[PDB]
Amino acid sequence: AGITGTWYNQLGSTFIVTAGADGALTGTYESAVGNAESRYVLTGRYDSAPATDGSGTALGWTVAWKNNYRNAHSATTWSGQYVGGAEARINTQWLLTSGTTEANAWKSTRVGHDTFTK
Amino acid sequence: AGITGTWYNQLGSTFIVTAGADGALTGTYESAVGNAESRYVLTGRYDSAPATDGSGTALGWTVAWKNNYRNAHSATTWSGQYVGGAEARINTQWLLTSGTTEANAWKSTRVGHDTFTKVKP
Amino acid sequence: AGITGTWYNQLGSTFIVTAGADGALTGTYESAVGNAESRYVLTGRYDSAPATDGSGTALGWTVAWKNNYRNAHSATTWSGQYVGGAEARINTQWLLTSGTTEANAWKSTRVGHDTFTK
Amino acid sequence: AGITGTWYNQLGSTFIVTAGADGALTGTYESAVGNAESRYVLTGRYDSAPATDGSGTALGWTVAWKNNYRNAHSATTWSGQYVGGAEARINTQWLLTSGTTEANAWKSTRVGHDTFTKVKP
Ligand SMILES: O=C(CCCC[C@@H]1SC[C@@H]2NC(=O)N[C@@H]21)Nc1ccc([N+](=O)[O-])cc1
Ligand SMILES: O=C(CCCC[C@@H]1SC[C@@H]2NC(=O)N[C@@H]21)Nc1ccc([N+](=O)[O-])cc1
Ligand SMILES: O=C(CCCC[C@@H]1SC[C@@H]2NC(=O)N[C@@H]21)Nc1ccc([N+](=O)[O-])cc1
Ligand SMILES: O=C(CCCC[C@@H]1SC[C@@H]2NC(=O)N[C@@H]21)Nc1ccc([N+](=O)[O-])cc1
Repeated sequence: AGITGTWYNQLGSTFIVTAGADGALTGTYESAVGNAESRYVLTGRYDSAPATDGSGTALGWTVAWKNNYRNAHSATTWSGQYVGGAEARINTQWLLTSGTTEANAWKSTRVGHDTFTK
Repeated sequence: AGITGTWYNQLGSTFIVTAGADGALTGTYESAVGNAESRYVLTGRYDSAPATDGSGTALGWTVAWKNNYRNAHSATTWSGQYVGGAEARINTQWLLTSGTTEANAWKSTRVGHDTFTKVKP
Repeated sequence: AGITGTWYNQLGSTFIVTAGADGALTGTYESAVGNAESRYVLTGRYDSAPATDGSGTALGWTVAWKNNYRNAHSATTWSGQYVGGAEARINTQWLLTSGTTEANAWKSTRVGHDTFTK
Repeated sequence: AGITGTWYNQLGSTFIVTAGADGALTGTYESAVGNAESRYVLTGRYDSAPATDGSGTALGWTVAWKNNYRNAHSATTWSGQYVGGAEARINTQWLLTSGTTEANAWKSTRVGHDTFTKVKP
């Protein structure tokens, strides 16, 4: 409900997900940069019973960059927390791993942080 | 994509996957360290159509540290590549984020790296 | 000159550094959160001859959390780029490693991203 | 703190340090991979007064990928702990950031992990 919705990060990406009962996140992702074309499938997990304190709700999803238009041969996992409020945000960090040959395995991962607004 | 199987990272945590022909991962995860105990559910995505050159297959998945045995208010995202051959290893980096308050948001994410293989206790 | 100065991140930390001729960064750091008390020494490296394009200047320093008031037994390395301008910023990401016993080695590192303003 | 020595990560890059009694590291770094060639300078900080329990000594250092041989417009920060014993290993994670334009800022940082030891070619 708080999490279930449609979001947007600073890069302009579109994040449409449904916060499951089981603690499942399901939806689609449309990236605004990189070799992304249109929506991609997306799946993750969230804390069904977050702290009662003020803590945010932890979560994280995974976009495998393959659909009918492009296959960038690589997945991104966003790990972060949701914070409800007057400024409902979803703050995260993410990991861009690329299939590569062991000789490039070292420069295989790209790292960063996306902040979503609703 | 020998991906569907039972793997083991160096912490000896068990990871059990099944890769659908669509690009989805499902299954469980049982850590050997941390506020964990028993199986936690896992949901992921992976490249159903990987490059045919040498390139390894890419993948990712999440485990919300909550189940019937415990709730650690946190989640981990594994991101890396499945690399096949004689010994099959799936190489990843990970982000473990615990839910927190403003004052702590800053130190909410821990970062690490896990290597998984088909055998070892 | 562009880099040499005194900065501030979103957490309120104070970053005072001098951009060396050699490509050396030197100065002090005063953190606003964690177990930091007062200034700590700091040392790093920067790109002496950055791209002529529009690219930012890459850099990165290291604060070892020990001074006369506290020793949090841990170092932080910030890796990022400087971007001059009307909104001169220094965007980075950092790694908080803690001395620990191999049994906690796994949860040894803490990750994040600081954005500095001048 | 056997820290001052000659180490080697699994990529077989050479790292040469000297730890001052103040908490500073100095020396060079010679990668075996990437837009690197020859020695690049390195500046770091480390715990001069480490915990006496078991805890490993923490450390960090930076290498701006520029010298007389090449300029890759990027820098790497290694962060981790020196862990002594029979075989001495210094365990780190790293952030390699290349300078870029707005449109690319988003993919400027690569992340990885390196393990260093006193011997191996
Ligand atoms: O494989 C990629 C696919 C597209 C990347 C989307 C990323 S997910 C993190 C960030 N947040 C967003 O909303 N969008 C970006 N593209 C790609 C891969 C490699 C290179 N490269 O230069 O190596 C360039 C683009
Ligand atoms: O309760 C959690 C979950 C347990 C973490 C297991 C980690 S997942 C990365 C690595 N790979 C594995 O197979 N096992 C380990 N962790 C947690 C929660 C809060 C805090 N905290 O500091 O507040 C620290 C850790
Ligand atoms: O060892 C630490 C020392 C202080 C941390 C300063 C960090 S550097 C990244 C970030 N940017 C800032 O400007 N300040 C913070 N503190 C510490 C260590 C462990 C825990 N812990 O709960 O485990 C709490 C505080
Ligand atoms: O030119 C650079 C520097 C070479 C990187 C060596 C890395 S440091 C982490 C690891 N540990 C080592 O000992 N060696 C490797 N890299 C660079 C610059 C630009 C891009 N780019 O994609 O634009 C990629 C890599």
